[PDB]
Amino acid sequence: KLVWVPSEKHGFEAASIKEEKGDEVTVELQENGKKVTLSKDDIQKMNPPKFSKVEDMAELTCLNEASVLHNLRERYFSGLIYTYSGLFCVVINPYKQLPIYSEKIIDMYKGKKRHEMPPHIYAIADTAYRSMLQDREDQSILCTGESGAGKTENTKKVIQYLAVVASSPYGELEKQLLQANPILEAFGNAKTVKNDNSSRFGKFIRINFDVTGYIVGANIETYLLEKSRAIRQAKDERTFHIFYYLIAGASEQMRNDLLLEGFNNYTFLSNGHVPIPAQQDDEMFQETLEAMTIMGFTEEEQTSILRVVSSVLQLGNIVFKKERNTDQASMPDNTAAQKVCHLMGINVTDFTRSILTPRIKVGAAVVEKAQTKEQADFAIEALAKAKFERLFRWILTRVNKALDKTKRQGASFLGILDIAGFEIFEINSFEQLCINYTNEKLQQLFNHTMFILEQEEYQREGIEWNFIDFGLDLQPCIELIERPTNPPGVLALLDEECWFPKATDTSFVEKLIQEQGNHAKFQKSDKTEFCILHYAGKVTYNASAWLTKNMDPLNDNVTSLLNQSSDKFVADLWKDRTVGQLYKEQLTKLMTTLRNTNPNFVRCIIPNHEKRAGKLDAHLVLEQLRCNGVLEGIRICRQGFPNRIVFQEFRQRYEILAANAIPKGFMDGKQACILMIKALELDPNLYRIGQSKIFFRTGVLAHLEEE
Ligand SMILES: CN(C(=O)NCc1cccc(F)c1Cl)[C@H](COC(=O)Nc1cc2ccccc2cn1)C[C@@H](O)CO
Ligand SMILES: Nc1ncnc2c1ncn2[C@@H]1O[C@H](COP(=O)(O)OP(=O)(O)O)[C@@H](O)[C@H]1O
Ligand SMILES: [Mg+2]
Repeated sequence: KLVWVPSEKHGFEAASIKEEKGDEVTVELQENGKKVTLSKDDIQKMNPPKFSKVEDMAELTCLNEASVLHNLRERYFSGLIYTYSGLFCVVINPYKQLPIYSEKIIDMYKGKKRHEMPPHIYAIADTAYRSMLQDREDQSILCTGESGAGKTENTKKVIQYLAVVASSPYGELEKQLLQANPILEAFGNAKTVKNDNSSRFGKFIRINFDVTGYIVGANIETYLLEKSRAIRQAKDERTFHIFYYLIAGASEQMRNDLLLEGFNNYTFLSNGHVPIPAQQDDEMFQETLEAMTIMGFTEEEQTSILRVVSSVLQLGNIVFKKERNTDQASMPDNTAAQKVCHLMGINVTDFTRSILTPRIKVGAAVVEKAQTKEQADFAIEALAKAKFERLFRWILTRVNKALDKTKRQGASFLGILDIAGFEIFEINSFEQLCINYTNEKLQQLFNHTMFILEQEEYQREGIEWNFIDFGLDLQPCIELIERPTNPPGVLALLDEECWFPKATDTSFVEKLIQEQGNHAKFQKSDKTEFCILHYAGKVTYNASAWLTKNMDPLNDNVTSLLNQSSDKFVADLWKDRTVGQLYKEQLTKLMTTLRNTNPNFVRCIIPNHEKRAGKLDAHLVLEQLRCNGVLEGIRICRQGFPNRIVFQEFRQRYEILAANAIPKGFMDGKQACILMIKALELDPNLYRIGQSKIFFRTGVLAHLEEE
């Protein structure tokens, strides 16, 4: 008489019913005999043992959070990370290597229907691929989840799968495609508390095909590079990989050429050398040079890149003091400035004059004011950030030029999306507002997609669709952020506070409270703080330095020197309105791309916060299924007809417990079923007859596996 009950340890737990009393129930925990008294409302029905480790949970005959968790947990400990759940897929990071990604296995999935194999990322990629050919439509695979859940690893498996089955030992273009992420990760990833290879940018990879299905080219867009990581890092964390690769792996020749000087010598490396376990930075340096070489980067190109990486570190070694009894910046030591100008190809005394005494065009004459130590420090830091962002964008453009070399744009594409999930931190700033905004758009596309798929299924069968679009809940919160006028949203207000002469951050928070103080998803929280109610939680924002972040100011004098650098590469980097405005445009264009594809969702789940293999943290998993919408899904299909079965199938399964309903001889499938149902005296509120299937409530079909 086993049942599921809430457990503070395990999330849910097996228990046997021992006593009832109206709405009360007394139960016996199956693990330790302990007695527990609950409301009948807290009890969840258990599925029969024939569904153990079921590969598609839509097949479950009792849809509830407890039964879902159990199935995911059971498969996981048998080393089975992939599970289907009706209209989307779920993946629990194993935190160890599995024998499931070989060349053999790739060939086994070629051509297969999702349900003819065990669930795998390969099968999502293959089915998306066949649909591209068969329907002449563009496809997308979206990989989502917390830091460390496994989005980047699954993205890379879809690339390596496609480069194998849609090739035209690989061939030049596919060899280069498989090198793109190794290059981008060296420059865009960093060791973080949650992930030793954290993506500090979002990316969307477009792969282009023929009418025939042959890979013809590819293109990559990146989003939200964490520029500021180049300047300072939190406890236990590293900057981008490339800085440790170069310092640890440079030849003696290179060490000299690029004025390199070791781990403890760089203000921009906050924690000096910190190791990544099971990787050595010198070996990694070698993999990264090899990848750039396969990509077609000339030796001089590779060296110019590394010269820039080095100069970013040098900028950080400049020190400004003040003149006696003033605030005016002075540069008593000259050495850092000399080394960096050497690497940047400009003139150290013009560079100095630019930082300390900028000429400012101001109409009625040219003001040449001296800068405070605070001002010169900010300028140098803005410059190192801008310098590195430009370097990443340059590497991205040249990766793209090597990958779109054939000038053929193909017939179709398959896009792969790899962007950070919704996460709440101790501090939530402008960059988190943008990430959390992006996930409002993405989660809405998900609710909407499920909505359209359901509505079409109901339409083709008769029955009876009375829900409004599932994605509409997210609209008020989206509108609070992105609305131009009427009431202007957070972004628009920011953009306006920026053209205000004597505005502060807190000035902005106050105008916000004024115009959105009573918006449904707003809440006043400290004087730069405010809250927004997102799909997955209340988030506290701190608006400190947002005015500056929206504007992203640089010293235009030194910027001008670098535009005329005597080094051709640095010159190219510097070959040339708000940060909020620009990002909104980037996100508008991405959503437009996605809405015009057939999307496949891959929900990545992190098992624990300790990077451990074979340990599942129940409440951590449940919280993640909540952010995803997986639990809204269970609730919504609970209020519907979760079990749906074709006539022919209903016949040859329950003719056992209903043999005498159907007379001997041929009969139409709907006819036979109607008889089987009348022969069941089933309450007409618990089923619906469709064109090809019967639609059952939960868990009407469970009731029949016995009685
Ligand atoms: C019945 N169903 C299942 O797949 N049920 C298992 C299941 C559902 C949800 C979370 C889960 F974990 C699991 Cl095991 C298929 C279609 O039902 C949906 O999937 N809508 C849906 C709506 C949502 C609305 C908002 C947010 C998320 C949503 C997710 N999803 C259709 C099947 O008959 C065919 O395979
Ligand atoms: N399918 C997998 N097989 C083996 N290891 C994995 C798998 N998925 C994730 N990992 C491990 O977890 C780490 C973090 O995964 P990653 O995909 O980088 O996270 P994110 O979702 O933040 O991109 C990886 O470095 C890898 O060690
Ligand atoms: Mg990643």
